[PDB]
Amino acid sequence: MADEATRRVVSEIPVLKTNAGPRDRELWVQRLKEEYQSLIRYVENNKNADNDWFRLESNKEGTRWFGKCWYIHDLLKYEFDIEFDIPITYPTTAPEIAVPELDGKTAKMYRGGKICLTDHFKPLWARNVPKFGLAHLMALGLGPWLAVEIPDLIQKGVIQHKE
Repeated sequence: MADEATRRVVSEIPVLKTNAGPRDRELWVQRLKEEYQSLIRYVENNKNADNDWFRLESNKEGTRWFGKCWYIHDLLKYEFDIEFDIPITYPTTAPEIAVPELDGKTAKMYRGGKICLTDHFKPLWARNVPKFGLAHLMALGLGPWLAVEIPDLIQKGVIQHKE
């Protein structure tokens, strides 16, 4: 079940190849090309599915990422700023996405607004290293987190839509 669910979600996202993190020079440059190629294909697929739900940019070195995600609930669109640093031991270690506006607003999060994913995500990433990159982190991590947490917080009146 888990294998098929993963394949269904990521099958048209380009797979990554290079085992390199931020300190790895020419190999990191190559890994970043794979990350941008995989991200842009994922964005294009999302537009085609009427689900263009995020934008990301990075600093020059590709070690700090930041952007926006959108979530629709009862037809209202919510926007959240997101950010993350790339761990030195990336891509073996997954980055920790922060949604700073929601810091302290849900239990499924650490101090600083770092999202807390279920335990299934970590071994899933681990089993796939170095094939998964940032597109997969969005598709398999942030995406499903929002689909649980955002509805909950709206229902509890913690998140209100600005008019």
